[PDB]
Amino acid sequence: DPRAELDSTVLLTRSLLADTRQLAAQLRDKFPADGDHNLDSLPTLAMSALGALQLPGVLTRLRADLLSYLRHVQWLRRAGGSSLKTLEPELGTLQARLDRLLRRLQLLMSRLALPQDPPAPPLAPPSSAWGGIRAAHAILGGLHLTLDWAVRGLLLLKTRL
Repeated sequence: DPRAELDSTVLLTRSLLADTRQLAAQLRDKFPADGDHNLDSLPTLAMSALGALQLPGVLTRLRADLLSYLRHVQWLRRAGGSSLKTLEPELGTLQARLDRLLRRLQLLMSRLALPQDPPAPPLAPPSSAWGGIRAAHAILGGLHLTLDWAVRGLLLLKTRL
């Protein structure tokens, strides 16, 4: 019964993962990354949760992480220079799809009868065209890693219905 909703949500997540890779690939072709750009405003990458007791924490964390990515994607569209202007509408599509995914996750969380505010980031516009390019690498790369983790976690949830 709950497995159908979950399988839909795994599919959406895989598709969002592919969307995120494609976007990162396009950026990379335009401006290859010059290092591993830590954005302080981004969440720390979650440690890849075998048991049924660990999974609620994983969903809670996943949601918190994706909301942060959602704010950062918006920020990139708002504050991106002409250097990102050609990727902006794809980012817009990505943001719609992430919004959709998040709502699915929240539903899933209510169907499973789980429990569970104040946001500061990402905030200020990049110091230069290059700063924004650096942030885009970090945002899309972090989102990629988070979704790949998400896929695996939702698969383990499936085991425990």
